[PDB]
Amino acid sequence: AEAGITGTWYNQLGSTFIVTAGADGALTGTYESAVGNAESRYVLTGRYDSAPATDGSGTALGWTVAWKNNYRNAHSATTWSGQYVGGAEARINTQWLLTSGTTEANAWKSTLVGHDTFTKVK
Amino acid sequence: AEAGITGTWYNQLGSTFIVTAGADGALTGTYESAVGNAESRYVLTGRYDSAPATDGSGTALGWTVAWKNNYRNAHSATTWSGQYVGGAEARINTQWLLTSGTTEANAWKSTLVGHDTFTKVK
Amino acid sequence: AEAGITGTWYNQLGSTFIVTAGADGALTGTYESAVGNAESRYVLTGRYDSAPATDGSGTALGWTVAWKNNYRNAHSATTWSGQYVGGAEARINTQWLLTSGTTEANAWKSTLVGHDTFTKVK
Amino acid sequence: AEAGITGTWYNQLGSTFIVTAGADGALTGTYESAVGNAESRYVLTGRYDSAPATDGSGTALGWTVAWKNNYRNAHSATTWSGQYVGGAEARINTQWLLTSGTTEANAWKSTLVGHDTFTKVK
Ligand SMILES: O=C(O)CCCC[C@@H]1SC[C@@H]2NC(=O)N[C@@H]21
Ligand SMILES: O=C(O)CCCC[C@@H]1SC[C@@H]2NC(=O)N[C@@H]21
Ligand SMILES: O=C(O)CCCC[C@@H]1SC[C@@H]2NC(=O)N[C@@H]21
Ligand SMILES: O=C(O)CCCC[C@@H]1SC[C@@H]2NC(=O)N[C@@H]21
Repeated sequence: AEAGITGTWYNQLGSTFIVTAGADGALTGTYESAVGNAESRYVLTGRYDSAPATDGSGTALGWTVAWKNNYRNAHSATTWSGQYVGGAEARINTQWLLTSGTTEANAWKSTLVGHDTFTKVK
Repeated sequence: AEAGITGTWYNQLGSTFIVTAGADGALTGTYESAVGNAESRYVLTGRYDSAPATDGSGTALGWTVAWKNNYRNAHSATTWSGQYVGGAEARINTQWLLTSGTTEANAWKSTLVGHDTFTKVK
Repeated sequence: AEAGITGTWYNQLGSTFIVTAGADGALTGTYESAVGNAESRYVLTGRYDSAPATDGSGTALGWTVAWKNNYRNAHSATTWSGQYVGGAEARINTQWLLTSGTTEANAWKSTLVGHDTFTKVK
Repeated sequence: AEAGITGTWYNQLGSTFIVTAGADGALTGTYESAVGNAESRYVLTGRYDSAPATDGSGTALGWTVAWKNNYRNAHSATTWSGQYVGGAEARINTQWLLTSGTTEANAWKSTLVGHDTFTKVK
């Protein structure tokens, strides 16, 4: 939790996310996707468990990125749900949902699901 | 987008979420779950597309809730990814990921997936 | 389980699925999608719990459809995971994963997730 | 497709799956889980695209396992949706949904989601 999360993280696609974990469970930062209809940095906000279990369990967390910034607007938003595992080789393992705004007829195909693993080393 | 999202919403489980959508894509509010290891209100933060398509597409959005408040700490976080559809009968259709902090051995079973539909009427 | 599952079911998109649940947990039948790159009937195969709990729990089941038949080949496959709830108003509630064959570069966006509810009445 | 899929595969949890891919898109075999409420082998059935794209795209496939055999009955079923990528280092990348039979009140938490990567080497 807290201290260990703040920083720059890289995932397997080459995306970068910089976050600051605040004392009372808030996560704020920017995300830069190495793939998709995206360019530059996007604002992200989220929450994490600031009083995790004192056993070897991970710290649960999640964040959202709406893919609109001053350069592009992909009319979609991605939410990452996962846990932070600290130690020598810290990582954040997540599963994500990317929903695009669609008309009612295409709603059935509006959401993509995947998984990303973030490390402090890339 | 914006104006239409702010308010109190209810989903099919009986949970309540009150949010304020700010001018530049931010969502802030509280969530009260009618089920699970939860009690009272939890803080939520998210993002939405503040410049959605002008055709009949929904507005993409997402938010996160870390299930820790002054009464309980379920060491888990839920992220809702979906879209807002306005009109006579406005609704927010979503899919969610609920991840619990686990030890590495139980990580494979750390995440639940489901779907919630929110209406302004309950 | 068994007897109660065999038949024709319809979901909210208007798709039809006809299945036969065999004595030892097998499900065989055809699926006709009302949406997507599909035409006519596709072969489906799956499994279900043929000795479900005797309390009011649902019967877990799942099936797969590869979207290739004599008319079309969408190079994708959908798997539905859910449970059968019997009674006056029987239904099968499911969540599904639709994966398309992609090149390694586009693998991150290869899978769609959604949910379908099947009834014996349409 | 076809020839390349038949065989024994191992995933990162240490589970084993042996399948035979038949000429017209059928997959039959057994699965042995290294984790969960499981013991020994379970029957699996599925489908795959037997006429995949001739570019470097993966072959889409999916299969289901109902966790009931002669030793145990976990009243749950798992469906794996993914694609087969052949070559020197062949693998099947998947995302899965594990649904447990529950009472209507607990249905919201009936499904787990995860991802498994299978190799011919373990
Ligand atoms: O195409 C879009 O809608 C915008 C870019 C989406 C990028 C995705 S979301 C999950 C995955 N992980 C990343 O770092 N990028 C992709
Ligand atoms: O059990 C927990 O970890 C805390 C409560 C979780 C409640 C869930 S998250 C999705 C679903 N929708 C709701 O409104 N509540 C449940
Ligand atoms: O587009 C394709 O790849 C083939 C058709 C896919 C139809 C989907 S799978 C889930 C959803 N439920 C249905 O009945 N049809 C759509
Ligand atoms: O606990 C159960 O219901 C039976 C065992 C479930 C094992 C799961 S399903 C996905 C994951 N991959 C595996 O090989 N095993 C676990």
